[PDB]
Amino acid sequence: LTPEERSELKNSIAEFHTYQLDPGSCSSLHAQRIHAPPELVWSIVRRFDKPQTYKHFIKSCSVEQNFEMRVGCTRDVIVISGLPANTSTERLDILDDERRVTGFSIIGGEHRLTNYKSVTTVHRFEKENRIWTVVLESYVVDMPSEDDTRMFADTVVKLNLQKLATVAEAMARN
Amino acid sequence: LTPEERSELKNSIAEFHTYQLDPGSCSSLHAQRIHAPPELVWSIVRRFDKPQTYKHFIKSCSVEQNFEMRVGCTRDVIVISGLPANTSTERLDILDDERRVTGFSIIGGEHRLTNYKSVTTVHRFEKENRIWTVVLESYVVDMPSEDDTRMFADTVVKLNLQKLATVAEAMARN
Ligand SMILES: CCc1cc(NS(=O)(=O)Cc2ccc(C)cc2)cc(C)c1C#N
Ligand SMILES: CCc1cc(NS(=O)(=O)Cc2ccc(C)cc2)cc(C)c1C#N
Repeated sequence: LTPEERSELKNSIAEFHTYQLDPGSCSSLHAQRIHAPPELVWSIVRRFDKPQTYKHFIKSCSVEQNFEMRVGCTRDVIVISGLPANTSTERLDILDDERRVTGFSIIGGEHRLTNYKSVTTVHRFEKENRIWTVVLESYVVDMPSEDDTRMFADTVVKLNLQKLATVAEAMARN
Repeated sequence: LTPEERSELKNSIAEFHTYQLDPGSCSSLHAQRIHAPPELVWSIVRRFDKPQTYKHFIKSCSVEQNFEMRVGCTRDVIVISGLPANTSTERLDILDDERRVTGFSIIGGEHRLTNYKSVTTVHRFEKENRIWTVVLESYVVDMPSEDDTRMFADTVVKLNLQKLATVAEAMARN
Protein backbone atom coordinates (compact mmCIF):
# COMPACT_ATOMS: atom_id res chain seq x y z
CA LEU A 1 0.00 0.00 0.00
CA THR A 2 1.05 3.58 -0.64
CA PRO A 3 1.27 6.04 2.26
CA GLU A 4 -1.90 7.72 0.95
CA GLU A 5 -3.73 4.39 0.73
CA ARG A 6 -2.65 3.41 4.26
CA SER A 7 -3.70 6.85 5.50
CA GLU A 8 -7.15 6.60 3.89
CA LEU A 9 -7.68 3.06 5.23
CA LYS A 10 -6.79 3.81 8.85
CA ASN A 11 -10.46 4.40 9.73
CA SER A 12 -11.58 1.11 8.16
CA ILE A 13 -8.79 -0.79 9.91
CA ALA A 14 -9.87 0.59 13.29
CA GLU A 15 -13.55 0.01 12.46
CA PHE A 16 -13.49 -3.54 11.10
CA HIS A 17 -10.03 -5.09 11.52
CA THR A 18 -9.10 -4.65 15.18
CA TYR A 19 -8.92 -7.67 17.48
CA GLN A 20 -8.31 -8.51 21.14
CA LEU A 21 -5.16 -10.59 20.69
CA ASP A 22 -3.88 -13.05 23.29
CA PRO A 23 -0.72 -15.20 23.22
CA GLY A 24 -2.83 -18.26 22.36
CA SER A 25 -3.87 -16.69 19.04
CA CYS A 26 -2.33 -15.28 15.93
CA SER A 27 -3.72 -12.72 13.57
CA SER A 28 -2.77 -10.55 10.66
CA LEU A 29 -4.09 -8.04 8.15
CA HIS A 30 -3.39 -8.20 4.41
CA ALA A 31 -4.18 -5.84 1.56
CA GLN A 32 -4.63 -6.28 -2.19
CA ARG A 33 -4.81 -3.52 -4.78
CA ILE A 34 -7.29 -4.41 -7.53
CA HIS A 35 -7.51 -2.45 -10.78
CA ALA A 36 -11.27 -2.78 -11.11
CA PRO A 37 -14.34 -0.94 -9.79
CA PRO A 38 -15.10 -1.63 -6.13
CA GLU A 39 -18.73 -2.52 -6.87
CA LEU A 40 -17.45 -5.31 -9.16
CA VAL A 41 -14.93 -6.62 -6.62
CA TRP A 42 -17.69 -6.59 -4.00
CA SER A 43 -20.18 -8.46 -6.22
CA ILE A 44 -17.62 -11.29 -6.47
CA VAL A 45 -16.38 -11.54 -2.90
CA ARG A 46 -19.81 -11.21 -1.22
CA ARG A 47 -20.93 -14.63 -2.55
CA PHE A 48 -20.53 -16.70 0.62
CA ASP A 49 -21.92 -19.72 -1.23
CA LYS A 50 -19.23 -19.70 -3.96
CA PRO A 51 -15.79 -19.17 -2.39
CA GLN A 52 -14.23 -21.42 -5.04
CA THR A 53 -14.86 -18.64 -7.59
CA TYR A 54 -12.37 -16.31 -5.85
CA LYS A 55 -10.19 -18.63 -3.71
CA HIS A 56 -7.65 -21.41 -4.22
CA PHE A 57 -7.57 -24.91 -2.67
CA ILE A 58 -11.31 -25.70 -2.74
CA LYS A 59 -12.32 -29.06 -4.20
CA SER A 60 -16.02 -28.37 -3.64
CA CYS A 61 -18.32 -26.15 -1.60
CA SER A 62 -21.90 -27.17 -0.80
CA VAL A 63 -24.76 -25.21 0.72
CA GLU A 64 -28.18 -26.47 1.73
CA GLN A 65 -31.12 -26.67 -0.65
CA ASN A 66 -33.10 -23.42 -0.93
CA PHE A 67 -30.02 -21.65 0.40
CA GLU A 68 -30.54 -18.09 1.67
CA MET A 69 -27.46 -15.92 2.13
CA ARG A 70 -27.93 -14.39 5.57
CA VAL A 71 -26.12 -14.34 8.90
CA GLY A 72 -25.94 -17.85 10.31
CA CYS A 73 -26.09 -19.74 7.01
CA THR A 74 -23.29 -22.26 6.52
CA ARG A 75 -21.12 -23.78 3.80
CA ASP A 76 -19.44 -27.20 3.67
CA VAL A 77 -15.99 -26.88 2.08
CA ILE A 78 -13.91 -29.86 0.96
CA VAL A 79 -10.25 -28.90 0.54
CA ILE A 80 -8.12 -30.26 -2.30
CA SER A 81 -5.73 -33.03 -1.29
CA GLY A 82 -2.24 -32.41 0.04
CA LEU A 83 -2.97 -29.57 2.48
CA PRO A 84 -3.18 -29.55 6.30
CA ALA A 85 -6.99 -29.73 6.12
CA ASN A 86 -9.67 -32.02 4.68
CA THR A 87 -13.05 -30.41 5.40
CA SER A 88 -14.36 -27.20 6.89
CA THR A 89 -17.81 -26.04 7.97
CA GLU A 90 -18.09 -22.27 7.93
CA ARG A 91 -20.71 -19.77 9.08
CA LEU A 92 -21.52 -16.35 7.62
CA ASP A 93 -21.04 -13.91 10.50
CA ILE A 94 -21.79 -10.53 8.93
CA LEU A 95 -22.88 -9.32 5.51
CA ASP A 96 -23.07 -5.55 5.10
CA ASP A 97 -23.76 -4.77 1.44
CA GLU A 98 -24.03 -1.05 2.18
CA ARG A 99 -20.57 -0.77 3.78
CA ARG A 100 -18.94 -3.69 1.85
CA VAL A 101 -18.04 -5.72 4.94
CA THR A 102 -18.34 -9.47 5.26
CA GLY A 103 -16.91 -12.08 7.59
CA PHE A 104 -17.11 -15.76 8.45
CA SER A 105 -16.08 -18.24 11.13
CA ILE A 106 -15.01 -21.88 10.92
CA ILE A 107 -17.40 -23.95 13.05
CA GLY A 108 -16.37 -27.50 12.21
CA GLY A 109 -14.39 -29.87 10.06
CA GLU A 110 -11.09 -31.73 9.97
CA HIS A 111 -8.33 -29.08 9.91
CA ARG A 112 -5.79 -27.27 12.12
CA LEU A 113 -7.31 -23.78 12.16
CA THR A 114 -9.55 -23.91 15.20
CA ASN A 115 -11.59 -20.79 15.98
CA TYR A 116 -10.60 -19.19 12.67
CA LYS A 117 -12.57 -15.98 12.05
CA SER A 118 -12.06 -13.68 9.08
CA VAL A 119 -13.29 -10.23 8.00
CA THR A 120 -13.05 -8.86 4.42
CA THR A 121 -13.73 -5.24 3.41
CA VAL A 122 -13.70 -3.57 -0.03
CA HIS A 123 -12.62 0.04 -0.47
CA ARG A 124 -13.09 2.60 -3.25
CA PHE A 125 -10.18 4.77 -4.36
CA GLU A 126 -10.57 7.65 -6.80
CA LYS A 127 -7.88 10.08 -8.00
CA GLU A 128 -8.13 12.23 -11.15
CA ASN A 129 -9.77 9.92 -13.75
CA ARG A 130 -8.64 6.74 -11.97
CA ILE A 131 -10.92 4.45 -9.98
CA TRP A 132 -9.46 1.43 -8.21
CA THR A 133 -10.07 -0.91 -5.29
CA VAL A 134 -8.21 -2.06 -2.20
CA VAL A 135 -9.39 -5.19 -0.40
CA LEU A 136 -8.47 -5.71 3.25
CA GLU A 137 -8.69 -9.15 4.84
CA SER A 138 -7.85 -9.97 8.45
CA TYR A 139 -8.13 -13.15 10.49
CA VAL A 140 -7.66 -14.44 13.99
CA VAL A 141 -7.05 -18.12 14.71
CA ASP A 142 -5.84 -20.37 17.51
CA MET A 143 -2.08 -20.82 17.66
CA PRO A 144 -1.24 -24.56 18.26
CA SER A 145 4.24 -24.56 15.02
CA GLU A 146 3.51 -21.01 16.13
CA ASP A 147 5.28 -19.41 13.17
CA ASP A 148 4.02 -22.17 10.84
CA THR A 149 0.34 -21.42 11.44
CA ARG A 150 0.84 -17.73 10.67
CA MET A 151 3.07 -18.53 7.69
CA PHE A 152 0.52 -20.96 6.22
CA ALA A 153 -2.53 -18.78 6.88
CA ASP A 154 -0.86 -15.60 5.61
CA THR A 155 0.23 -17.27 2.36
CA VAL A 156 -3.26 -18.67 1.70
CA VAL A 157 -4.95 -15.32 2.37
CA LYS A 158 -2.45 -13.55 0.11
CA LEU A 159 -2.90 -16.09 -2.69
CA ASN A 160 -6.70 -15.85 -2.39
CA LEU A 161 -6.65 -12.05 -2.50
CA GLN A 162 -4.56 -12.35 -5.65
CA LYS A 163 -7.08 -14.71 -7.23
CA LEU A 164 -9.88 -12.26 -6.43
CA ALA A 165 -7.77 -9.57 -8.13
CA THR A 166 -7.31 -11.65 -11.30
CA VAL A 167 -11.04 -12.46 -11.49
CA ALA A 168 -12.18 -8.85 -11.05
CA GLU A 169 -9.56 -7.50 -13.47
CA ALA A 170 -10.58 -10.08 -16.07
CA MET A 171 -14.21 -8.94 -15.72
CA ALA A 172 -13.30 -5.24 -15.88
CA ARG A 173 -11.48 -5.40 -19.27
CA ASN A 174 -12.88 -2.87 -21.75
CA LEU B 1 -4.10 8.63 -18.81
CA THR B 2 -3.94 10.87 -15.76
CA PRO B 3 -2.88 14.51 -16.15
CA GLU B 4 0.45 13.61 -14.51
CA GLU B 5 0.98 10.68 -16.88
CA ARG B 6 0.14 12.82 -19.92
CA SER B 7 2.47 15.53 -18.62
CA GLU B 8 5.36 13.09 -18.13
CA LEU B 9 4.82 11.52 -21.58
CA LYS B 10 4.77 14.78 -23.55
CA ASN B 11 8.50 14.50 -24.30
CA SER B 12 8.19 10.92 -25.57
CA ILE B 13 5.19 11.84 -27.72
CA ALA B 14 7.16 14.66 -29.37
CA GLU B 15 10.25 12.46 -29.69
CA PHE B 16 8.78 9.25 -31.11
CA HIS B 17 5.09 9.72 -31.98
CA THR B 18 4.91 12.82 -34.18
CA TYR B 19 4.02 12.49 -37.87
CA GLN B 20 3.69 14.64 -40.98
CA LEU B 21 -0.02 14.08 -41.63
CA ASP B 22 -1.68 14.70 -44.99
CA PRO B 23 -5.36 14.35 -45.95
CA GLY B 24 -4.58 11.06 -47.71
CA SER B 25 -3.54 9.45 -44.41
CA CYS B 26 -4.93 8.78 -40.99
CA SER B 27 -3.09 8.35 -37.75
CA SER B 28 -3.65 8.10 -34.05
CA LEU B 29 -1.92 7.57 -30.72
CA HIS B 30 -3.15 5.16 -28.05
CA ALA B 31 -2.01 4.48 -24.50
CA GLN B 32 -2.27 1.48 -22.17
CA ARG B 33 -1.52 1.45 -18.45
CA ILE B 34 0.08 -1.86 -17.43
CA HIS B 35 0.49 -2.87 -13.80
CA ALA B 36 3.83 -4.61 -14.32
CA PRO B 37 7.49 -3.57 -14.45
CA PRO B 38 8.48 -1.79 -17.66
CA GLU B 39 11.44 -4.12 -18.25
CA LEU B 40 8.97 -7.04 -18.32
CA VAL B 41 6.53 -5.30 -20.68
CA TRP B 42 9.48 -4.44 -22.93
CA SER B 43 10.84 -8.02 -22.97
CA ILE B 44 7.44 -9.14 -24.34
CA VAL B 45 6.71 -6.45 -26.91
CA ARG B 46 10.26 -6.27 -28.38
CA ARG B 47 9.93 -9.78 -29.91
CA PHE B 48 9.29 -8.82 -33.54
CA ASP B 49 9.28 -12.50 -34.46
CA LYS B 50 6.41 -13.43 -32.10
CA PRO B 51 3.61 -10.83 -32.38
CA GLN B 52 1.02 -13.56 -31.79
CA THR B 53 2.20 -13.71 -28.15
CA TYR B 54 0.94 -10.17 -27.46
CA LYS B 55 -1.58 -9.45 -30.27
CA HIS B 56 -4.97 -10.73 -31.44
CA PHE B 57 -6.02 -11.91 -34.92
CA ILE B 58 -2.84 -13.76 -35.94
CA LYS B 59 -3.27 -17.27 -37.32
CA SER B 60 0.49 -17.72 -37.78
CA CYS B 61 3.68 -15.68 -38.07
CA SER B 62 6.76 -17.02 -39.84
CA VAL B 63 10.31 -15.71 -40.01
CA GLU B 64 13.19 -17.01 -42.08
CA GLN B 65 15.51 -19.78 -40.92
CA ASN B 66 18.43 -18.55 -38.79
CA PHE B 67 16.37 -15.43 -38.10
CA GLU B 68 18.26 -12.45 -36.66
CA MET B 69 16.21 -9.67 -35.08
CA ARG B 70 17.66 -6.50 -36.58
CA VAL B 71 16.47 -3.58 -38.68
CA GLY B 72 15.30 -4.83 -42.06
CA CYS B 73 14.32 -8.35 -40.99
CA THR B 74 10.79 -9.35 -41.95
CA ARG B 75 7.86 -11.44 -40.73
CA ASP B 76 5.11 -13.16 -42.72
CA VAL B 77 1.78 -12.85 -40.87
CA ILE B 78 -1.33 -14.82 -41.80
CA VAL B 79 -4.46 -13.23 -40.32
CA ILE B 80 -7.31 -15.31 -38.91
CA SER B 81 -10.33 -15.59 -41.17
CA GLY B 82 -13.17 -13.08 -41.21
CA LEU B 83 -11.16 -9.84 -41.14
CA PRO B 84 -10.42 -7.30 -43.90
CA ALA B 85 -6.97 -8.84 -44.44
CA ASN B 86 -5.48 -12.23 -45.34
CA THR B 87 -1.68 -11.86 -45.24
CA SER B 88 0.85 -9.22 -44.31
CA THR B 89 4.60 -8.92 -44.79
CA GLU B 90 6.16 -6.61 -42.24
CA ARG B 91 9.61 -5.11 -41.73
CA LEU B 92 11.33 -4.16 -38.47
CA ASP B 93 12.13 -0.46 -38.82
CA ILE B 94 13.77 0.39 -35.49
CA LEU B 95 14.71 -1.53 -32.37
CA ASP B 96 16.13 0.57 -29.54
CA ASP B 97 16.51 -1.65 -26.47
CA GLU B 98 18.15 1.17 -24.51
CA ARG B 99 15.26 3.63 -24.98
CA ARG B 100 12.47 0.99 -25.35
CA VAL B 101 11.37 2.08 -28.82
CA THR B 102 10.41 -0.23 -31.65
CA GLY B 103 8.52 0.16 -34.89
CA PHE B 104 7.56 -1.70 -38.04
CA SER B 105 6.13 -1.13 -41.51
CA ILE B 106 3.85 -3.26 -43.69
CA ILE B 107 5.66 -3.97 -46.96
CA GLY B 108 3.37 -6.49 -48.63
CA GLY B 109 0.41 -8.80 -48.42
CA GLU B 110 -3.30 -8.93 -49.15
CA HIS B 111 -4.97 -6.31 -46.91
CA ARG B 112 -6.38 -2.76 -46.90
CA LEU B 113 -3.77 -0.99 -44.77
CA THR B 114 -1.30 0.22 -47.37
CA ASN B 115 1.78 2.07 -46.09
CA TYR B 116 0.93 1.19 -42.48
CA LYS B 117 3.78 2.16 -40.14
CA SER B 118 3.68 1.81 -36.36
CA VAL B 119 5.85 2.88 -33.41
CA THR B 120 5.59 1.42 -29.87
CA THR B 121 7.32 2.84 -26.77
CA VAL B 122 7.38 1.58 -23.17
CA HIS B 123 7.56 3.99 -20.24
CA ARG B 124 8.47 3.59 -16.57
CA PHE B 125 6.37 5.24 -13.88
CA GLU B 126 7.37 5.31 -10.22
CA LYS B 127 5.54 6.99 -7.32
CA GLU B 128 6.07 6.16 -3.63
CA ASN B 129 6.43 2.33 -3.56
CA ARG B 130 4.53 1.87 -6.85
CA ILE B 131 6.15 0.96 -10.17
CA TRP B 132 4.00 0.71 -13.28
CA THR B 133 4.18 0.98 -17.06
CA VAL B 134 2.50 2.97 -19.79
CA VAL B 135 2.77 1.77 -23.39
CA LEU B 136 2.26 4.23 -26.24
CA GLU B 137 1.50 3.02 -29.75
CA SER B 138 0.95 5.23 -32.78
CA TYR B 139 0.41 4.46 -36.45
CA VAL B 140 0.02 6.18 -39.78
CA VAL B 141 -1.70 4.50 -42.72
CA ASP B 142 -3.20 5.36 -46.10
CA MET B 143 -6.82 6.46 -45.97
CA PRO B 144 -8.80 4.73 -48.83
CA SER B 145 -14.35 4.42 -45.72
CA GLU B 146 -12.30 7.22 -44.20
CA ASP B 147 -13.81 6.85 -40.73
CA ASP B 148 -13.92 3.05 -41.12
CA THR B 149 -10.16 2.67 -41.56
CA ARG B 150 -9.46 4.70 -38.43
CA MET B 151 -12.24 2.93 -36.51
CA PHE B 152 -10.91 -0.51 -37.47
CA ALA B 153 -7.23 0.29 -36.90
CA ASP B 154 -7.88 2.06 -33.58
CA THR B 155 -9.93 -0.86 -32.23
CA VAL B 156 -7.26 -3.41 -33.21
CA VAL B 157 -4.44 -1.37 -31.64
CA LYS B 158 -6.48 -0.90 -28.46
CA LEU B 159 -7.32 -4.61 -28.24
CA ASN B 160 -3.68 -5.56 -28.83
CA LEU B 161 -2.43 -3.16 -26.16
CA GLN B 162 -4.93 -4.77 -23.80
CA LYS B 163 -3.62 -8.25 -24.63
CA LEU B 164 -0.07 -7.08 -23.93
CA ALA B 165 -1.34 -5.76 -20.59
CA THR B 166 -2.93 -9.12 -19.65
CA VAL B 167 0.23 -11.04 -20.60
CA ALA B 168 2.58 -8.81 -18.62
CA GLU B 169 0.28 -8.68 -15.60
CA ALA B 170 -0.03 -12.47 -15.62
CA MET B 171 3.77 -12.74 -15.62
CA ALA B 172 4.18 -10.14 -12.85
CA ARG B 173 1.96 -11.93 -10.27
CA ASN B 174 3.77 -12.46 -6.96
C1 LIG C 1 -6.79 -24.80 2.37
C2 LIG C 1 -7.10 -23.53 3.14
C3 LIG C 1 -8.44 -23.69 3.85
C4 LIG C 1 -9.63 -23.21 3.28
C5 LIG C 1 -10.85 -23.35 3.95
N1 LIG C 1 -12.12 -22.90 3.43
S1 LIG C 1 -12.28 -21.55 2.46
O1 LIG C 1 -11.20 -21.47 1.54
O2 LIG C 1 -13.62 -21.58 1.93
C6 LIG C 1 -12.20 -20.09 3.52
C7 LIG C 1 -10.83 -20.00 4.18
C8 LIG C 1 -10.60 -20.55 5.44
C9 LIG C 1 -9.34 -20.47 6.03
C10 LIG C 1 -8.31 -19.81 5.36
C11 LIG C 1 -6.92 -19.70 5.97
C12 LIG C 1 -8.54 -19.26 4.11
C13 LIG C 1 -9.79 -19.35 3.52
C14 LIG C 1 -10.86 -23.98 5.20
C15 LIG C 1 -9.69 -24.46 5.77
C16 LIG C 1 -9.75 -25.13 7.13
C17 LIG C 1 -8.47 -24.32 5.10
C18 LIG C 1 -7.24 -24.81 5.70
N2 LIG C 1 -6.24 -25.22 6.18
C1 LIG D 1 -5.99 -8.14 -38.36
C2 LIG D 1 -5.16 -6.90 -38.09
C3 LIG D 1 -3.87 -6.98 -38.90
C4 LIG D 1 -2.69 -7.47 -38.33
C5 LIG D 1 -1.51 -7.52 -39.08
N1 LIG D 1 -0.25 -8.02 -38.58
S1 LIG D 1 0.23 -7.86 -36.99
O1 LIG D 1 -0.87 -8.07 -36.12
O2 LIG D 1 1.38 -8.70 -36.82
C6 LIG D 1 0.81 -6.17 -36.75
C7 LIG D 1 -0.34 -5.19 -36.97
C8 LIG D 1 -0.56 -4.61 -38.22
C9 LIG D 1 -1.62 -3.72 -38.40
C10 LIG D 1 -2.45 -3.40 -37.33
C11 LIG D 1 -3.61 -2.43 -37.49
C12 LIG D 1 -2.22 -3.97 -36.08
C13 LIG D 1 -1.17 -4.86 -35.90
C14 LIG D 1 -1.53 -7.09 -40.41
C15 LIG D 1 -2.70 -6.60 -40.98
C16 LIG D 1 -2.69 -6.13 -42.43
C17 LIG D 1 -3.88 -6.55 -40.23
C18 LIG D 1 -5.11 -6.04 -40.82
N2 LIG D 1 -6.11 -5.62 -41.30
